[PDB]
Formats: sequence, structure tokens, C-alpha cells
Amino acid sequence: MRTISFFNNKGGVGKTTLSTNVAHYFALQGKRVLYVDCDPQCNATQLMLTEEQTESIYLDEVAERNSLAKTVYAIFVPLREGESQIAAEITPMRSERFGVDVLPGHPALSQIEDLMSDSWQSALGRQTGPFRRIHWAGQLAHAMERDDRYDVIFFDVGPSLGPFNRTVLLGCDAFVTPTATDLFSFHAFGNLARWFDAWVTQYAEIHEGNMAEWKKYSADVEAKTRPLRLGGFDGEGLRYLGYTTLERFRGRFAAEAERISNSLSKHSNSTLLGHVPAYAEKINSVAANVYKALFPNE
Repeated sequence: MRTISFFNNKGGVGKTTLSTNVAHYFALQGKRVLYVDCDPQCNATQLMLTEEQTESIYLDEVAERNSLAKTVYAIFVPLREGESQIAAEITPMRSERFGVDVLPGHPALSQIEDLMSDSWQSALGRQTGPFRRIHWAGQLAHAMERDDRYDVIFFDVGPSLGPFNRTVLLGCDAFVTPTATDLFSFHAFGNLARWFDAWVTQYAEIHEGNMAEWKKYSADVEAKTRPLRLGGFDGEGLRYLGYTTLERFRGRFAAEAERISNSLSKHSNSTLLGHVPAYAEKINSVAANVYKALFPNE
């Protein structure tokens, strides 16, 4: 059970199209894929699901709160109420087009972004409670892997790079970063590398400091901590798979990409998965490279 994600500061329509296409490809390689839309904009959601399915979730008054249970917002209800365990009981929807179950998004995730910022804050203070709450990402990945419901999970994040999106990377085993190559796009991609190095180090403390604290007040801590896939599938942490372009910076990109790769784990590769402009000729190239890196074993 692996988790991938296509993170990016710039953010846009191309990042969400690359994501969905790669997901589709993994599906073709005979793999049960789950696509979780954690973007308030719900771009990937309103793309993989038909209007039928769409107006099916966001169908007056209190009856609207029925969508909060049919989307991804659902898994957070318990965490919001104080508890420290997501709701494994999720029910995604099949995407006929892409052939991958997708967990519909919801513009109400803006409230979950506040829940994560407050959690990440307290977690800094070595508060075991919210500490294991920022691990909701891996907590979902673990519930899936355990019930053997999916082989791969795609976490589609938004442009933001605050407390929330951070907690999404914590659930990822790897991630790619699609860029644009223009001036502003690159200037942003540069600031992105700086950001990683920053929060990854902060987390490194969050982890060490919380684990040591918990451990000194319990012995079953080694088990209560299993449900939140710490470190990923191999415990080696988040891994950088490389980047993708959508010129004058041909070097500056591959240069800053290394800073990102180095900033993270050792298994981190900083190659260039390819470019994305009958057409599936280029996308196939990327999806396939992202696949070989995620599943080196034939």
C-alpha cells in the first residue's frame, strides 16, 4: 500500500490533470486506486465524477449537511469532536472515466484547515493529543491497507502550503512536483524548496519530541502509534520522486530540485520524470516513470 501526491506551490489546472492521468495509468497496470480530493476547490472531484454523481452529493437546509458525510469531510468529524481517530468507515465513488474510486471533496475543508493549524501548533508544544491528529493522512492509508481495500492512494492537494497540506505530506510515501518553467513559476518553485527544508526539520522535532514524551507516560505507545503510518511504508519518511515541467532555467530547476531531494529522505530521487504539453504520448511517459519509481519491483 503506497501513497503518492503531486504537490506544488504554483498550483493550477495542469497539476490536477497530471495527477488524474497518472492515477488512471496506475489503474491500467492492475491496481485498485483510491483518489482523495483534499482541495477545497474540488477540481479533481468535479473532473472525475459525472454531473449525476456530483449533484448527488451537493443536492436545501440541514439536508445539505448530508454532503458532509458523503465527502472527505466525513473522516474528520470525529477528530473535530475531540477524538484522535479518523472515521475508517469511508465510502468513495467509482469514476467510470478514470476507473479509480474517488473520495469526493468539499469546500468546507476550509474548516479542517483550521483544525490542522491548531493541531500542528499544539503538537509543537509536545501535546500528544493533537500530535497524532496531524497524522490523519496516514491514518486513512492504514485503514485501507489493513482492510485491503486499495493498492494505491492519490492525495490531491491544493496550492496552499500551510499547516494542512503539510499534514497531507506526512501521509505520503512519495510525491512529484509539476512546475511551469516561466519566471514567476520558477521563483515560486525555489521558495518551495526553502519551505520543505523548513517544515521537514520542524516535524523531525515534532516527531522526536512527542514520541519521547508519550513513551515516558505509557508502554503501549508502540502499538497506539501503529495506526498512523509513521515514516510511511518503510519508515524511511517522505520520498521525493522528482519533478515535471508544463527553458531559460533548465539548470536552475534541476538545481533547486536537488535541494528538495536532499532536504528529504535518502531514497529521494531528484530526476526529471518528463514534460507535459496524439497527446497521451507524453503523459504516458510521465505516468510510467512515476510508476517505476513507486513500484521498482516488476
